[PDB]
Amino acid sequence: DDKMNLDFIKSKIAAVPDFPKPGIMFRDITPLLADPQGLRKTAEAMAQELKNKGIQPTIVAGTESRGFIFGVALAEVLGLGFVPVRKPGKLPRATYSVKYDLEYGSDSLEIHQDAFKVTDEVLVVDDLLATGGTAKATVDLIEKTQAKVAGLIFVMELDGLGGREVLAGYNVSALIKF
Amino acid sequence: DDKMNLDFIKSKIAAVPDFPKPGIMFRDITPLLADPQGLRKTAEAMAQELKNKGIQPTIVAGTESRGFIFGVALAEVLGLGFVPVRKPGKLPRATYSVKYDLEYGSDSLEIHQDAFKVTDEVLVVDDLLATGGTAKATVDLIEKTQAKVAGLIFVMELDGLGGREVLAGYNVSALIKF
Ligand SMILES: [Cl-]
Ligand SMILES: [Cl-]
Ligand SMILES: [Cl-]
Ligand SMILES: [Cl-]
Ligand SMILES: [Mg+2]
Repeated sequence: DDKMNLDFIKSKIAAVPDFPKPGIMFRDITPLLADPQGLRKTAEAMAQELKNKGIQPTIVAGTESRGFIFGVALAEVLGLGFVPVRKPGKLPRATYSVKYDLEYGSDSLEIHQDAFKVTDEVLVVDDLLATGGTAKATVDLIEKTQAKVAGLIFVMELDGLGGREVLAGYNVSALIKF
Repeated sequence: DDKMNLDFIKSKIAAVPDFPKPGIMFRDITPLLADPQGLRKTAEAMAQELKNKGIQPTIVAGTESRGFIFGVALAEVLGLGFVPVRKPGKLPRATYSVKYDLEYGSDSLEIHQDAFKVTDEVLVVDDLLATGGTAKATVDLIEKTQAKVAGLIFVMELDGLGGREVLAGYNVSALIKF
């Protein structure tokens, strides 16, 4: 019933060649989302993995936009609140900001300054761990509020692309390796 | 019992002057999301309003990105899957498209062509009914599939801005009127 759930989740993630550009494999979550059980099982497998490692966050954060999807799903299952981590110009009130390099060049992520109390133990959720650059940025953002990162969890991890190594010092979990 | 829940939701939505540009009052759901019970109560109060109306959807659709957030929480509560309705170029496989007007120009939205089955009755979920443009675009996208629209539900509605009228012939629910 733990292994069976993973194989279920795997089976709803379609591999799509050559998106968004030629020479890259894309992992399409949409059949997982559309299945009445897909987000529930995903969120429950994540909660099971956090329980197994003794990670007890007080609040969840997710990046725009698939991080919103898995983050809200898991936050409901854990009974925690959710904080969106956003692209510049979307948050209305005072922000912190972190600039980071990635594939297409560079960009920024933002949170509200009051997203987190000094007391919070923040779980980052995202769909996919690759180079770990967005996750690092997200970590740097959180720490500007004096909250601490309780850990990071991903639906998927791409083998040996360096992400876990960049996030060394933070607890990192992924349900599926590709 | 249930007007307590509406009061709690209202109490967590910030009103923010001159955002994104002077003249307009931005409604900010981030304290609602942060609160451990925000999303739970928002989704339960959407479920309650649907059930008052005898509306029983088979799948939930929501627009990027705040539609993802309320859409996913509601879909979890109702035991249904979820379909993201996305900005152009995000979805990896064949899409349908609908160009919609806004203030200064047009934009568009997309869904996978295989998102809904012929048997589906889609609930559209979003944060805010203002003019109805994105809601109506979304209704047109769903109706390019074989599926039908069961209804639309919003957290908030800007009174007499014309959204309901544009959504003539579709059932529309909103928790809070501004
Ligand atoms: Cl997606
Ligand atoms: Cl995304
Ligand atoms: Cl937001
Ligand atoms: Cl948004
Ligand atoms: Mg600002």
